[PDB]
Formats: sequence, C-alpha cells, structure tokens
Amino acid sequence: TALKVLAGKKLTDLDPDEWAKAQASAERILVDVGTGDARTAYRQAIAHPEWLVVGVDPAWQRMTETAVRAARKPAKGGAPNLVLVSSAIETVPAALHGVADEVMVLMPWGKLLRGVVLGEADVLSGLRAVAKPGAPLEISIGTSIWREPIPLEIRDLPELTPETVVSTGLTDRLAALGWQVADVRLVPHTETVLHLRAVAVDPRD
Ligand SMILES: C[S@@+](CC[C@H](N)C(=O)[O-])C[C@H]1O[C@@H](n2cnc3c(N)ncnc32)[C@H](O)[C@@H]1O
Repeated sequence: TALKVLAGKKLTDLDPDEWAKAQASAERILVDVGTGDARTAYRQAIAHPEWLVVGVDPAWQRMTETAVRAARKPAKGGAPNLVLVSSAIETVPAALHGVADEVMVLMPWGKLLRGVVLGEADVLSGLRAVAKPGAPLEISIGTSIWREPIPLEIRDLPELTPETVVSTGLTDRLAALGWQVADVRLVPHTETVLHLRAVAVDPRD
C-alpha cells in the first residue's frame, strides 16, 4: 500500500518505488511523530538535506501551510526531503514499518501524550514498529503542562518525573514493547523539559 502524503494542500498516494528510492538515497531517516504544524520538521529538513524527514500526524490540515512551503523551488524555501504523512501512530501503515533511524516525539498532546505517559501498548507499539533495530526514540515533554489548568488528556495522572517514570512501571512497559530506556533527565531550559531516550531492541519480560 502507498503512503498518504501531503503535496502542498492535497493528500496524495506516494509511489512505493519513489518512497523506496528516497529512503535509499538518504544518509538518515528521521520520523517525527505528532509533528503538528510541521515547522520544526521543516527546519530540520532544511538544516539536513541529506536526511529524509518524515512528519506523521493524523491532523493533516494543520500541516498544509508547511507543505505548501516545502513544495516550492529550492531557492524559495523548498524542502523535497520532507515527507508529511497523514496517519495516527497507533495504526501506522506498513510502508512506514522499520524505516526510521531515529523517532522523535517532541511536546506531544492528545493520545500521543497520554500514550507515552502511561505507556499505552498501541502507542508504544506503533512507535516501535517504525524504528529500525538500534534506532533512538527521543521524547520531550514540557513539565509545565502539569500546572493548572491541566489538560484533559493527563488530568488524572500524576506529573511524570524521573522517579515516576520508574515507579509507574513505564520503563517496564517500554521494555515489554522493544524500547530499552537509555536516559531520562529534566533539563531546566525557562520551562523545564523531561527528556526520555530509549533504543529499539527486542521485546523483554
Ligand atoms: C503541538 S503538536 C507538537 C508539534 C511539534 N512536535 C513541536 O515541535 O512542538 C502535538 C501533536 O501531536 C499529535 N498527535 C496526537 N495524537 C497523535 C497520534 N495518535 N499519532 C500521531 N500524532 C498525534 C497532535 O495531532 C498534535 O498535532
């Protein structure tokens, strides 16, 4: 099955051979999950034209402004190495399986945020399914989302700190789904951000 990608304002099917040729031509494939307006993904594409930068978000309309920009000629802000895909991470199409050298989840919200905080299987499986073995997962959550008014998707959950990553069982759920936690830290810029890094391996018990 072909991927559903933005070309400017319209959803299209990506030729499976063009997708394959694009991956092989790249020095690294970065999959940015929940890319939002995709401006961060576009910046990365522009700074590393040797990377294939794949932004994944179900809310595809929000990405269209960046897509229009990425599709212009090179001299006018074009980024042909940026591929934006309409999909939710938990139902990620087969053509995205095993592609990524690096998976980033930067300031998620909604299902993606609750999923990573709880370690929901469907979200963590989807994230794992897009990674090559050995790829890093890099998650950043701003801890100010836990100050009032707290958003609905994490209202009922205690604030995620290095200590609760452990005591809620989140490193164990990660391990059961093929993610080995390599590092967690809180970085004070000034909003404090929680960073979690894991590496794609075989599932454990
Ligand atoms: C504001 S954005 C973050 C933008 C970007 N990551 C950044 O640099 O700040 C949060 C995104 O996570 C996305 N999201 C929520 N649930 C998701 C899911 N299940 N799969 C993929 N993305 C999802 C939302 O649609 C939203 O666009």
